[PDB]
Amino acid sequence: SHMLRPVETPTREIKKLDGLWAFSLDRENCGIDQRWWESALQESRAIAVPGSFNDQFADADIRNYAGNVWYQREVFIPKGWAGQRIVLRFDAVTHYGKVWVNNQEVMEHQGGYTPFEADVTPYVIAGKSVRITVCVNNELNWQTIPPGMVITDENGKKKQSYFHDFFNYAGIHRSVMLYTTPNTWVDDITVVTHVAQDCNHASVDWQVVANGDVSVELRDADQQVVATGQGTSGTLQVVNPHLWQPGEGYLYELCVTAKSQTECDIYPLRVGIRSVAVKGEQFLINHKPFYFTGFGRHEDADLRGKGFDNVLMVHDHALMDWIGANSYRTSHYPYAEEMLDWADEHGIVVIDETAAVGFNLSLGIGFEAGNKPKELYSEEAVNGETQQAHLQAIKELIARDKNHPSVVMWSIANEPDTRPQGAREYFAPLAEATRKLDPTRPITCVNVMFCDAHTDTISDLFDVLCLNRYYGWYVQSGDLETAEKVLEKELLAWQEKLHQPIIITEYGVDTLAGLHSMYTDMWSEEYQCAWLDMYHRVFDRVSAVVGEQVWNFADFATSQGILRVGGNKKGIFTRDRKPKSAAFLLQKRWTGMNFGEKPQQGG
Amino acid sequence: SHMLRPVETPTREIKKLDGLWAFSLDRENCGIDQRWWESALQESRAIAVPGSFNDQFADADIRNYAGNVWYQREVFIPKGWAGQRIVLRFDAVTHYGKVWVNNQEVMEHQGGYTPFEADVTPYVIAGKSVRITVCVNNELNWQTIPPGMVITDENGKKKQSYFHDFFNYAGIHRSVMLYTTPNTWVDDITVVTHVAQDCNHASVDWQVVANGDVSVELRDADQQVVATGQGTSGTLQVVNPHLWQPGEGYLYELCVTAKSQTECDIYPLRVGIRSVAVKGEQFLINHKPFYFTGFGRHEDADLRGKGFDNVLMVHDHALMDWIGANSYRTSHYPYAEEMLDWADEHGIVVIDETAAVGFNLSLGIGFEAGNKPKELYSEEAVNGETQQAHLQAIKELIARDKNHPSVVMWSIANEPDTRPQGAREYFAPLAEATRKLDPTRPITCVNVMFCDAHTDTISDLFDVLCLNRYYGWYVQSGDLETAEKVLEKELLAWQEKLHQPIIITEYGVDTLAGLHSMYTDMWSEEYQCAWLDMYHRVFDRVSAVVGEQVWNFADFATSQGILRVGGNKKGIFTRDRKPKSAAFLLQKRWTGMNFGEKPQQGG
Ligand SMILES: COc1cccc(NC(=S)N(CCO)Cc2cc3cc(C)c(C)cc3[nH]c2=O)c1
Ligand SMILES: COc1cccc(NC(=S)N(CCO)Cc2cc3cc(C)c(C)cc3[nH]c2=O)c1
Repeated sequence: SHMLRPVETPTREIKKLDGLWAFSLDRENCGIDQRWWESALQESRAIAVPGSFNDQFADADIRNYAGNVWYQREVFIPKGWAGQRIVLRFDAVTHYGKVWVNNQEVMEHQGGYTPFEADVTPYVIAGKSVRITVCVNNELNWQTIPPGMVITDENGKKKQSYFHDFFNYAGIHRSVMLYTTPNTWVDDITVVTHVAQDCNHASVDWQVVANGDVSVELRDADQQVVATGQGTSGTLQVVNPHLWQPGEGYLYELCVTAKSQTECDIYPLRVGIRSVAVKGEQFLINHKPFYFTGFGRHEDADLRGKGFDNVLMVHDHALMDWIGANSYRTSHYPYAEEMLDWADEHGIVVIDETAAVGFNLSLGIGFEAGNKPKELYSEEAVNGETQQAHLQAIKELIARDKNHPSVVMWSIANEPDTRPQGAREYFAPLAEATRKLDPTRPITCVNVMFCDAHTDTISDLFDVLCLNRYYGWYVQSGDLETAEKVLEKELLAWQEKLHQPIIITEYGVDTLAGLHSMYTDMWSEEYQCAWLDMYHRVFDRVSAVVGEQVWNFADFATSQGILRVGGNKKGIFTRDRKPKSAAFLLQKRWTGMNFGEKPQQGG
Repeated sequence: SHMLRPVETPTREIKKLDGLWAFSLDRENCGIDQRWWESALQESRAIAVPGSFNDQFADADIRNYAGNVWYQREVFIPKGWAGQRIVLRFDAVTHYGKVWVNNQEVMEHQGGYTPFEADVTPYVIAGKSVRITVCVNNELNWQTIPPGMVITDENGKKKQSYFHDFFNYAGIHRSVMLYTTPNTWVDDITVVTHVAQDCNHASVDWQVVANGDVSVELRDADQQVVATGQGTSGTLQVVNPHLWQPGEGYLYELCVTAKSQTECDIYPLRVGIRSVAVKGEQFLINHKPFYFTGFGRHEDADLRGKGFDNVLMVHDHALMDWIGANSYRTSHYPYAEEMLDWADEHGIVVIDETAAVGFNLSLGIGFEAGNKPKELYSEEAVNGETQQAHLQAIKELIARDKNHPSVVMWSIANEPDTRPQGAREYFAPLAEATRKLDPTRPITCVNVMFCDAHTDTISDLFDVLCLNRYYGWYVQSGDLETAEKVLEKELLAWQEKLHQPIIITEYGVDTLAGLHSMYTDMWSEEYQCAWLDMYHRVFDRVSAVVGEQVWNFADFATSQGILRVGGNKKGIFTRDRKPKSAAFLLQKRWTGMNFGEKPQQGG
């Protein structure tokens, strides 16, 4: 369906993020049968929203729980909301939600990183209290967007396994809200900026609408009406403009009016005049040779999970700004939109990514019981549904982020195994369909190191080359000397194979803060520094390398294992954001360069 | 008396350092009355020598023990030792030892950092076993060289307090040995190298001798006899030579022969042709403008105490060599001679220091019960004995180290309070007497920051200016900005006051390895780096500054207190010798310079 980011004019919101809700586990899965949502959850306790449920209670049994949990809370609908449109919206519900307003089932959602909403006017009465009950599921299976497998034990209980690193946080991770609309209402919008050698340029509106006529007006930074359009379906305004750029990120505001003889609906959609596409081995934003810096990130932090948080947000960006990141990627799931609004506002370049992670079964590291399906693409394991579920996941992200100028690229998935058979048959359609959803931006699929330049059957189908590489770490462990060869050899081997522009979307080594070594070896701070030094030395000797993003901005939490010391320790910063000695090395390189500019194959 | 470093030709040793001795505490102090040394200590256990007794057992009760402890062990005297001179030697016994060979009291010593020996021939029989019993005392009082105070509690037990930082380790910290001499024997030697504008030069022998005639011969590096002298009392040989220098440290060997008609005694005394003295604001070794780098060190390490250790020794020097130290100081006590032999051999410059530390009562940091004597120099507190005990401590160090070329300076004490009254009356005699013991080297007394350039009543009496300064740390805590002013202001204020050459013998900040901060504040690694940066920026803007030695090479152990987090954390390295991020900053500065060379008031 249609997603529009709420803002506040002929519409206003009660955020329900007001944190404390009633909470409970349903270890018997008797909750739907016993119709829990008709009265107050019993045996509950306070929980905060937004945040993951897992770590709020310091309890392993809750942390590793799998199945359904219940959220409940009450809330007076504002008196002024008349006969108006009342709309309940969740920015995310991690993995799956079902919603009961008093007794009315109003909503259902699968996907954990994108919004869903419903018109609730008929079971609500403005000026009165209404119960809100949410049922939340955190289970993953094969047609799910990260896939996974729930093993039920003989003894009654579930237990989740899956194929990615990062830990399976679940819950209401983002803002909920009740919001208000006129019965005339904008409900969809799309916008495209074309650029021309940097002198002048044009933007297209298209806009689905609740019944009404659209006056479309584009405003200055200073609110001077410099673009006007008529029509409820389409326009193009060719004004000679001020562009969205990386150092600075200028933005226009396109108000959107939908009219009836009774009503009016007014919408400001921030807009960045920017063009994105690839030319040969170059990446082009406003027809310029960019160079990417920054990291893969996660939504992870002590206590809250992947739960959204303003302070955290403000601090991390301060940190990225300081250290010279111009860009980052939404590692392995759609992030809360606020990050993107900030990126636009601040001109930060974003490779936007779907939750399609862990399609891979070789990854890995198993001393344990094998199964585990034999064929990756099978009706058993990655199947028809799964391509369809996956398709739907790509719609939504694009539905949400097409209008965010900061997004210069889409990412279809991260590290799928492309050595098994259906791997090109699975990936070709979605690659086509992606561009049929948005042809304004290039599209990639992020590449695991064992589908290497001679074995990977999928890369031509995409526009840019996104590599995750560990050459001294998982292989050649500890050996910078031979690691540098393999890496360059393999970067050159990609350059000729595909003659595409190359970005390393993951390069990094586990490092324990405070571990220091005169022998400069694995897990030491010094080693991280030497290893990043080297990867760097090597992108300076390759023309096709136009992007660099460090494995992890900060240490995050993982599934429990032998290869993870209390989590992934590959952060430049610790989880509480204290900088490892490598923050200061990246500091120099990233602020020493010219903005958006590769070195002189040296410096 | 006379000290000569054993080496092995007409003399040979059984080191008795063979570690495991029998050990016990004497909590009743009934040990001498009950004549423990007549039979095997009872209720004993194995202990290793050399090492401190305190930490070998992981026991707090033994670690904090005060009083007498007993060492005992047996050892066959070598058959070949005939009617020869048999000589028992201890390189150190920390604080005080008394020694019983079977029942014969052979020895007594107060001082913990210098050798003492005795002729044991008459109570020993070559080819047989003999008991060795040592009584060791670790108590400090006012006439002791570090001074201190033992409070006996009402309940029966002692408890030591004292006035220095470093922890009161005690025990047999260095090699013991039985050694052999002919009845003709060299027993004393002294040597002085004069240098002349770098073309040619002369060395004086003087030598006390067991009865016999001395042939004195100086050899090449390659054992070619290039200097010869006759006389059992004095010579000078003027040969045109190859000098002892800091980068490289060349050495000659002067054999020493003492003759009888029955016997011959042969002694090689390594000799470095080098001149040391001050000229104006310059420090001169072989008439050159030196610049000092390196640290204050301690004899401290996990498990062993201040006990000597070859591996430790080899590793630390590797570390100093790597990081650019050309020099160091024997912080607050005479070190094991092996360090000095190594320094000569490797050309490393050494400010040699006595155990005279803690003369100061203002230092400090007391929330607790005051007393504590009112007048520092009094018959109560630092008194006539104390100047005499102190005098004796200076003899011995000079007795031991006069022949070590690596020692370019003597240090009389460290951080005494010179604001109370007797402070110039106490210090003037020893300053005079020092030069009457060795006029070949300059002499200093190390200066605490609160006897500052306007208040310190003692500095003219010495040759070089040795300052310990903490300007952002103990005062101006955390404030590099104002700390830099005070420091420079106070360095200039010294330069004019005395127009002597200045060395900072202590500059450093407590730093926890692994503590990282974006705010670059106290106890963080980054702070240490900024603070050392700054002290440095400031010696580059002062002409009189010709020496820099970092507070601590590595973290050491201290007395328990509120200001010490498991010890002094001011090491560039942790106690297990892992480098803090500041090892790499000092690295650059120390190897970036020209050898022995201050920068161009810049670089
Ligand atoms: C199931 O969730 C978990 C749990 C714990 C660890 C991981 N590891 C992950 S995601 N990575 C991917 C790094 O981008 C490490 C990894 C690399 C790897 C490389 C090669 C060349 C081979 C042959 C096998 C490999 N196996 C691996 O596991 C995943
Ligand atoms: C008794 O054994 C201990 C136990 C614990 C700590 C110490 N501290 C020592 S030796 N230092 C000397 C540093 O070279 C720190 C120290 C500095 C200081 C400076 C000023 C200006 C004043 C007024 C008072 C001060 N007091 C101090 O204690 C000694």
